[PDB]
Amino acid sequence: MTIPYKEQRLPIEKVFRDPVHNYIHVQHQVILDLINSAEVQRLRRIKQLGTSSFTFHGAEHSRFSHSLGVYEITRRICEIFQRNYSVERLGENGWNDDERLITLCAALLHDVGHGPYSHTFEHIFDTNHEAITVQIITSPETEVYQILNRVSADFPEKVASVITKQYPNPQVVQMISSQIDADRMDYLLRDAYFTGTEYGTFDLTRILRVIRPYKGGIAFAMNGMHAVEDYIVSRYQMYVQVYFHPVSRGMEVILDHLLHRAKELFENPEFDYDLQASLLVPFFKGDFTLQEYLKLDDGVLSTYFTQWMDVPDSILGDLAKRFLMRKPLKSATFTNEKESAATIAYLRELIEKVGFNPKYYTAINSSLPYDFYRRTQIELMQKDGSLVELATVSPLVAALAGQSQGDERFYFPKEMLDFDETYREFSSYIHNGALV
Ligand SMILES: [Cl-]
Ligand SMILES: [Zn+2]
Repeated sequence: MTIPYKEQRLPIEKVFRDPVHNYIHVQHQVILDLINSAEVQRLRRIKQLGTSSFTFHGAEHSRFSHSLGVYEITRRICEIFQRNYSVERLGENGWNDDERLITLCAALLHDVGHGPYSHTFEHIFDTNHEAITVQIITSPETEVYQILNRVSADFPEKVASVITKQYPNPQVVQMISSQIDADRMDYLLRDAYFTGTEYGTFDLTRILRVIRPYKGGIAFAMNGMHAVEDYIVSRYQMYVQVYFHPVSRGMEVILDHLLHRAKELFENPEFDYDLQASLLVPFFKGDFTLQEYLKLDDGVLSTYFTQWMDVPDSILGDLAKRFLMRKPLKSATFTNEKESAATIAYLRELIEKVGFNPKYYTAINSSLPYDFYRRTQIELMQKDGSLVELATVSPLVAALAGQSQGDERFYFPKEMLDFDETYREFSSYIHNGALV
């Protein structure tokens, strides 16, 4: 006729079953094609909770299922915006539905650049998922780009501009990235379910009941303050029980140390014949291609780690064992970085005498909460027209904003708390997961 690619609908609404949202609804051809693109399909083979998933049994949900979730919350929000908060009846403070497609695409593609065990992988190799996401969307060698380009020649650039917070419409940008966006709302609910963290679940329906657009972006009806508060508390709960949880952090250290060791053996003339990890080679060399990056996923790396147990290097072989047996390093807390630097260095010698290289079996670690402007880093609430920020009306949120925790952890093998005179000497400086 021809119906433009923008407006193409499915004969019948496609659906995806979901434990968090019940059903993911797909009705645009573009969205379906985006979902079926190699780039987005790759996310099925990548765990949302990287190393942290090994902390809770069964929490191996993929980044793909999270992406669909953000997409789903987003369309629920756009549907709410059109039915009762359009430009047609609110003017400048209204929502333009012509923005529906782009926000849906950005929602779904917001995490395409992640890669396996993203956070840890991101440190060892100089990669950046936010930039790769934008790269995937804007470079022609991608199925995502080819799909977007069919919407309009300038569409790939515009979708990318939403992700980088440069898109001219704030309502679109904040729906995908703010202090209370579709992205955050999804992973908090999704990670809460899979890890079984009961206190991590908040009521999404209440928040959706009060969500609203306005001139400068996205606001929430004043009366829904406590529903927003419940979201803040749930965010706090996920942070302490799941994200900054000690044993999940002990898992990141092991993976970090495993990859470090792998890279050092590779750069060394004769320390490891050939570790057979062809897909990691371009990364060890520091000369990687986009296509080479897209070939990587959790399954690919797990295969290599399993193979590294045979590698004639005690350190590498032992770390791969500890990673696959899902046993992280144990830890203890401390406040003084300089005053307790003597105690740390001392018990590091004790770890050597036993047979553990402190560079690989020890670590010092420390750590994003809600804090009003010092902007777009605040959630706003509408009274009778005007806008006020959350911490100004919520003593609870104001309390958690000023609460900053300088948590400092010291890692070591669990086997230190089990020729036995040294173990007795070591455990003497640790009482209830804290230094003495
Ligand atoms: Cl990770
Ligand atoms: Zn996300």
